[PDB]
Amino acid sequence: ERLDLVNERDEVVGQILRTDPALRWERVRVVNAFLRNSQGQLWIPRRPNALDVSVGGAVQSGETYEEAFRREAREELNVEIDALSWRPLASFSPFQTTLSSFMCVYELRSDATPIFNPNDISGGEWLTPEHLLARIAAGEAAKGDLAELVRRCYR
Repeated sequence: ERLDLVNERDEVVGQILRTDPALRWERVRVVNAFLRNSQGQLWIPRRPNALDVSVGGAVQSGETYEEAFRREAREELNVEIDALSWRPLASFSPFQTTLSSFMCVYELRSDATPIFNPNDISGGEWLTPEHLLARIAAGEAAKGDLAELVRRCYR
């Protein structure tokens, strides 16, 4: 429930409670990841009726980006990142883009559909970035940074 506070250089300068009313997302770190198969499709869950990244969540105080990634992947998708191929896709700053927080975006490789945790995900589907962006453009519900992450990370 506690998060690290970071400056413009993504350097830790303090801590804050996740539920603190003074919380500012541009002052904290999150992780986001996309699961992509050999068909070039991304597994997009519905989180729960809005489209979202395959795996995503805030980095806990004292935690590194990779550790947060491993944690969210297992709690949301029941996936062990160490059991699959993955890599840092990109890193972004909230002041250099229109993304909400400082973040590291990863890409997980797998052709298997995840045995996701139903508590936060109602279902998911393999979608091409083109079709996904089209739905967002149409007005279908989606996390605020999903479209930008897809565009910045994939062409």
